[PDB]
Amino acid sequence: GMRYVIMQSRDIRENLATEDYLLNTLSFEEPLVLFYIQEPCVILGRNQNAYEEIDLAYAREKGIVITRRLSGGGAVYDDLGNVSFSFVVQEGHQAFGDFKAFTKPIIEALHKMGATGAEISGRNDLLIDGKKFSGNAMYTKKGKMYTHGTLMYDVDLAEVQRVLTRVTNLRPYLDEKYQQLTIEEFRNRLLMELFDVESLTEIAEKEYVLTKADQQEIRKLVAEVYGNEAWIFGEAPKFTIKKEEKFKGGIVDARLTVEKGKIIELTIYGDYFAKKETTEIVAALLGVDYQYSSIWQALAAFNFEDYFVNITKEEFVHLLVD
Ligand SMILES: O=C(O)CCCC[C@@H]1CCSS1
Ligand SMILES: [Cl-]
Repeated sequence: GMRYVIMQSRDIRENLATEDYLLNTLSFEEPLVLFYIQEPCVILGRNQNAYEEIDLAYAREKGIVITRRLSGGGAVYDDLGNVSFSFVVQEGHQAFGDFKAFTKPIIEALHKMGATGAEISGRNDLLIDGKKFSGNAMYTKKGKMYTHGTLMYDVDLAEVQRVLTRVTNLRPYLDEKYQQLTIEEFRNRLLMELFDVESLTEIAEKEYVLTKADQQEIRKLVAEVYGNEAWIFGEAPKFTIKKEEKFKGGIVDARLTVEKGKIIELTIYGDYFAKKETTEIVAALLGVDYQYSSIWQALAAFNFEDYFVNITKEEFVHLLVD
């Protein structure tokens, strides 16, 4: 039943908007697989601090496009040596955070293309010979989700390290016949492995082609979100207290203003994954007494599996107040 979309743009902002738009107009009838390629860019996780993750002056110098995605996780640098994939599907009860199930077909395709021993590790990365060639993230909204990931074929690894504040390319591990492909050919071969065919003509009717009504709405998302300075960089947090810890589920970085024993301002940054927006947690804490019992009580009704995957409510409250 799956369909596919090959994005034509080389702009990360248009490609993310396309994914956003396709998730928001998905039918249960057909899940999608998306493939997209873009020019030098950095993509921030949903709750990351732009100013701490990127060397902005260097990105500015080199014309590296900065944006922010809807999924959690960390910062990624992409260039024309990367292809990104996305599985857009109806969310089953167990599905969110199950990177093993969602990356299985990519691993199997890569194994078939000669990259044997490729495996999932650190929960959301794909490794080969102990080295990361892919990071993955998930987003869900209203029972629909995507899992999207990078595949480093011929990324400039030096540039990755320079613009962000063990990794590897796939090319050396693939069979000889796949070792001198264009990034487009690499993408197309992956696609063919996923649908278990020899040529694209065997699945041309499974392509979904973006209409002009689609393109118009995507254009609006780029203006309002993915190219929007307010969305990308966010407002400066007002704070005198910073609490940062690494948990099983990633880093949480909390910035607080406390006055007369009450929380007046709170900003939460991190690279955790989440089904729901962190803004709801912040809204519940504003004006609350800055003490464990009062903070816990304010968050009593929240299911923390929804807000911070693999970080407990107790951990979070202790972070805020210890
Ligand atoms: O590994 C992480 O922590 C984040 C990975 C995010 C992958 C996204 C793919 C399409 S845009 S960036
Ligand atoms: Cl909980």
